[PDB]
Amino acid sequence: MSFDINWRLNDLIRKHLNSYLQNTQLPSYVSNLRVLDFDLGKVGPAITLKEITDPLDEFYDSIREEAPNDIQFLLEVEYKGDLLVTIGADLVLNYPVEKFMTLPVKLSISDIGLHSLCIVACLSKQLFLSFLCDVSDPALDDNQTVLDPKGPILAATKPLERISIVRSMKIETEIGEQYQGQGSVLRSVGELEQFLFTIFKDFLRKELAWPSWINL
Repeated sequence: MSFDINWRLNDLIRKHLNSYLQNTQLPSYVSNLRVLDFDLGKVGPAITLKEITDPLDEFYDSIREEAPNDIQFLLEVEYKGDLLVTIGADLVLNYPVEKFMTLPVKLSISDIGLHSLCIVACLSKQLFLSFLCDVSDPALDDNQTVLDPKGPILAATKPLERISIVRSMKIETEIGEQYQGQGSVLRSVGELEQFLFTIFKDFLRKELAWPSWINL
């Protein structure tokens, strides 16, 4: 019973991600970060229902502070969809001098691979969405439920020992003709690509990964 899903949101994600970026301290090699475009795409995840339970008490606890009869789905989610983020960056070349040059440059984050247990909780009628952990996370080996609150995943006491939710991700960069020869530029671009990779994964973890969640 592994029955699919396919599908303003894009603009909301764009402005939020933009805020995140504008609130990030930048290395010497990048002057400016901005989201040129965000696109969730046309292709969605393969969804398998794993279990269905009462919502986690942590949700109720959250509501009781600021924000009965309700429901929660434990889902296995397998994503190899067509999400695309296009980010504008001002690459700073420091090879000769400091701030020798600035190249407007555009990076493309694409081809996101994901295979993870998430949860979707209806609590009348706020909606909670959170990615718990990757499918092949070692904390699932001893063959016990994820929804165990005293268990490793939900307790979130050892974030280091968690497998990354994002399995794969592709970053490309568009630079000028003129710079494809110079190794210094290529190196700076590499550094920027790595930095943006870690930044984006960080953002996703802070927005979607348990104990964080998307609240509606």
